[PDB]
Amino acid sequence: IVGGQEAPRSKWPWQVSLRVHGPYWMHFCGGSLIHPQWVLTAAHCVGPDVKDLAALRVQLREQHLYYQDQLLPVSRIIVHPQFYTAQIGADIALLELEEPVKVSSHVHTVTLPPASETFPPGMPCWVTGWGDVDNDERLPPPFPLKQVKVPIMENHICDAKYHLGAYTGDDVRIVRDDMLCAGNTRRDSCQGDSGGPLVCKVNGTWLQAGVVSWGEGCAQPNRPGIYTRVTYYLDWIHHYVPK
Amino acid sequence: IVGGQEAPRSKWPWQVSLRVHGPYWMHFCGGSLIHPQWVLTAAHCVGPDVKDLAALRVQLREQHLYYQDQLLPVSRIIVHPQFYTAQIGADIALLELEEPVKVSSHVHTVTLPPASETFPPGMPCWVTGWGDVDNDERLPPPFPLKQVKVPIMENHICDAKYHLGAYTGDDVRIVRDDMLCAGNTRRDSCQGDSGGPLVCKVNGTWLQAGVVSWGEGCAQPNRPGIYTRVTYYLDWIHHYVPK
Amino acid sequence: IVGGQEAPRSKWPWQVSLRVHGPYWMHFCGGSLIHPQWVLTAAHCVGPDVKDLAALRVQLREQHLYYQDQLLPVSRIIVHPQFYTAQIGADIALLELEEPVKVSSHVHTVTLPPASETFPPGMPCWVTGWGDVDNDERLPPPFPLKQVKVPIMENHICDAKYHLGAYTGDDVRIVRDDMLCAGNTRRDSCQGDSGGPLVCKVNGTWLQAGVVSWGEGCAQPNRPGIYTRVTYYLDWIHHYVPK
Amino acid sequence: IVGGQEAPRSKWPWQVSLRVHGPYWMHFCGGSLIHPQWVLTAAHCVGPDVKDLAALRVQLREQHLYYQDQLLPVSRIIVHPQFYTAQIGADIALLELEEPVKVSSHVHTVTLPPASETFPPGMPCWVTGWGDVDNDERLPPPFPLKQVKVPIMENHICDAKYHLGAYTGDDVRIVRDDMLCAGNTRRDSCQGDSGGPLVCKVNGTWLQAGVVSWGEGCAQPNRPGIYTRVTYYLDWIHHYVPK
Ligand SMILES: CC(C)(O)[C@@]1(C(=O)Nc2cccc(C(=O)N3CCC(c4cccc(CN)c4)CC3)c2)OC(C)(C)[C@@](O)(C(=O)Nc2cccc(C(=O)N3CCC(c4cccc(CN)c4)CC3)c2)O1
Ligand SMILES: CC(C)(O)[C@@]1(C(=O)Nc2cccc(C(=O)N3CCC(c4cccc(CN)c4)CC3)c2)OC(C)(C)[C@@](O)(C(=O)Nc2cccc(C(=O)N3CCC(c4cccc(CN)c4)CC3)c2)O1
Ligand SMILES: [Cl-]
Ligand SMILES: [Cl-]
Repeated sequence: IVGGQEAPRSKWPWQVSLRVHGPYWMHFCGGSLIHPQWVLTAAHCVGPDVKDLAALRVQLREQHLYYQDQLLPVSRIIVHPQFYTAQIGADIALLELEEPVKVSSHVHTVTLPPASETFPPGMPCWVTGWGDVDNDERLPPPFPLKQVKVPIMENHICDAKYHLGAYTGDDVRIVRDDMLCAGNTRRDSCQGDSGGPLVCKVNGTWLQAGVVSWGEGCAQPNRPGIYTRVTYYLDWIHHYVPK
Repeated sequence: IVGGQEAPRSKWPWQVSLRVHGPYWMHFCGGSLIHPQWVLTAAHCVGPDVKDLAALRVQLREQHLYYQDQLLPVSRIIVHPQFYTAQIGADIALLELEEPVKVSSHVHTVTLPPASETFPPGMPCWVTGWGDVDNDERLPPPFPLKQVKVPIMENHICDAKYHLGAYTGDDVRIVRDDMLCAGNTRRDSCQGDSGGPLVCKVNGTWLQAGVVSWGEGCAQPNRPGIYTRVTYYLDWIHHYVPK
Repeated sequence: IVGGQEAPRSKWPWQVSLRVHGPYWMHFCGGSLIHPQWVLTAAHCVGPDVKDLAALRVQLREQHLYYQDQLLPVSRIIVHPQFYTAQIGADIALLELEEPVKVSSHVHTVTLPPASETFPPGMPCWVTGWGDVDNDERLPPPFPLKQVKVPIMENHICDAKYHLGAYTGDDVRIVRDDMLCAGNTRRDSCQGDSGGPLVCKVNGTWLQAGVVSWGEGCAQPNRPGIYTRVTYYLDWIHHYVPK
Repeated sequence: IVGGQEAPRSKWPWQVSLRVHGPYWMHFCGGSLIHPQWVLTAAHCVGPDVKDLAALRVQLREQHLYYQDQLLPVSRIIVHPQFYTAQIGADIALLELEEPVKVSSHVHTVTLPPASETFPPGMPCWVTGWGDVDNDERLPPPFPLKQVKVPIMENHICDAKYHLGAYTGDDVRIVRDDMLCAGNTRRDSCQGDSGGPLVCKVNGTWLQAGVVSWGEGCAQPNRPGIYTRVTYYLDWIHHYVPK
């Protein structure tokens, strides 16, 4: 997370950390808990190639990475079948836990939006995670969960920005309809934040609008962050995840 | 180039090296001289973001990079306007030299195929360059130009191989129709060979079939190298380059 | 620490971590609290070149680096004046805290030996720190304090081992008389343990025998770790530190 | 070499490159030819630990590293028996070739000084090699041999400079009598230049005064380069190398 600050303990009870086996169980992506047995993340974190399940774990909300880990094994990885790269789109995946978790005030699921929600500019939206704090800069120990308020920008405005300083033809769409754009040069998600949730308050309820997917660098001029638009993928998600 | 060897000095008289200005004029990409004033290369070498022409030069065939440099400036870069990333396609660009090259036996143009030209499966083609000799292993000094023989493979077969050990649905196309596959787990192009030519000898003549574009690593199982198909872009090429 | 394990929270109440200012207060060296206002460490951690005191702090015993930091400033660095490199010797320094530490059971001073104290060969001593767990392998998050039991070895034997597989003439001393050796190919201190304490329990009391100083790598054959011998520097220590 | 420029082909016919086996025969140190079967270098290039002979080769004068290598195997490495680190001193070693080389105008030996020569300030001295061109900056391809004129400074002046900004006591000698100092903030040898020759013209004859040994960084304020003083080691050298 670039900009913003350390998140309070009481906030974002759905944030998860995905971990890959190595010298230690290292954080490589974010995720959100959307049901006690299911985590929603980005496909590019875990695909498109099939990886070994035993080498992946999940860690539910922690204020500080690594310090009191209790890692959770994963029984299935389901990746959107249209997924190949983040720029093509469909950058969405689900992890099913081997056991359901116990919800509580500090750990519980985020609500998905109804299909009709478009999340227009000036909706209040936050993004969270343990990723880099600027291009090339790692989050320092002790690795606090960070959060930042990001302005949503309409898709046609963001597509046109991505064409400024580019060779790509104006009628060749870079930002697609399954995508959502947010952030500016002071406030963006970054590497290590991928797979995490963009959430917006709507009628006093938190809704996950987006999944951190890609961008051109972090907080660069004319390059807002691009998120996978969850409304677009609800049917796919409900093929696997109960209501 | 993976699994190849050093080229004879008489061969590949069309091969070029693109150089970016820093502490030295460093090779980043290959290209092919297709007309006295024109170089064919991959769009991803020089886009999609617009770059400064002063920071770019071209070097014609050299047995060993850096030794006997005579660097040529570029008057124009033309990136295909449908290009945004290699995996979406239109990974093709033209550089216009500021001056015609005086052609000779050591330095001359390669022939573009006719629109009708089908390079049948199994046909022996060759790819050349100064790229990595394996995954994350740089070409050692003195940077000899390497060459390797790679069989062409039908798109259908190549697409299907990219689906093996992947989550992408089998109906969802990875290798697109403006692309061509060639290579295997012993013989491939690699990073720094990008933009370089895939050439086949057809009816005793050398034709350029491909431009090194991308792949999943170099020489991995079921992940042949992927080339921009030059026949697909002949009319765009000839819109700028004299016939 | 190579070949060791995580220390119990009750143990090593004198261990300290020195921190240098950058994007975070990063651990670079260990030390030992020998008096309420004084830390013993290795000169090579803070010299021979003069450094800025504002850029330096001290952290008292912590189970996991970075988590619960309460960083203490330093009023003075005193590097032994005969020090230039570790292999020549006098690798010993004092830091004077700006304030006395309020001592407790969790945080208290270690005892310096008497001048007469010979730590006989084979005696079991312990070394502690947050350094590398092998050659060029960092301590993984969450950075637990490690401990390891290392037998003391006579200088004559240690010197002779350093001569094996070396060109240095056998009459030319490598391990000097202000130094002490301990450790073997399974059990050693490593980079980032520097300045930390080698302690032995003698007649039921913990005495500091050594300061982690240098070695040829960590846990290599015939290259035991080398420590500054604290008895050699007692009078220099007591010239500054209250008895 | 920091400062100065590319050496002319006709100059420094005694310069050698030492090479270590890896992905390619990589340059790690300089040397000088002092007899057709003997090369003089620094001990820290090849010691103090015994290395495998088969993994070391020598390359006689080349204008450009790597381009026309003809590597020469080594039958013995003789390191000064007092050697342990460069700061202690005796940083001098000899390599005996398996065959004698053929001398010529482009390749021949350098003359050693008579024991009486002290090389006082304002002697004209040059140092040469293929090392870094500033702190942390590699010599760029094509790797030309560089040379730089360096001012000699008297030993007591250089020792006092090395004490400025240091904790080391004024009467503790850093620069020793077997050492020689040369260079300033514009003109110095650097990493990769070690083992190479400092030569000075005296009565129209080139004499090797020094062997590039160590320094505090390269071209840093108050830290001239330190060379092993060859006059001091003539007897040792003549135990092995004929007149
Ligand atoms: C891996 C890389 C470098 O290729 C990258 C990529 O990172 N590109 C890219 C595209 C767009 C933006 C950004 C970017 O700047 N960042 C940094 C910030 C990141 C970010 C992260 C989170 C949030 C936000 C929002 N602020 C941003 C996103 C990535 C980066 O490029 C792509 C855009 C094409 C891509 O997404 C991607 O899909 N890469 C990819 C796809 C498929 C394969 C490979 C792959 O394995 N390759 C590439 C091809 C190589 C190769 C080269 C020549 C010849 C051959 C012959 N076989 C092979 C071998 C290695 C790589 O990844
Ligand atoms: C390797 C290093 C970093 O320790 C270095 C060193 O480089 N120091 C040094 C000292 C003085 C100047 C410079 C310097 O700035 N440079 C860069 C420029 C170079 C240069 C090169 C050519 C020409 C010129 C002239 N312009 C300069 C010279 C080195 C550097 O430090 C020394 C001065 C002590 C030394 O010369 C040296 O002898 N090093 C050394 C000696 C013996 C062993 C080891 C060694 O293997 N170590 C160090 C100790 C480590 C360790 C740490 C804690 C605990 C344990 C427990 N067993 C082990 C393990 C790894 C290292 O090398
Ligand atoms: Cl086909
Ligand atoms: Cl002893």
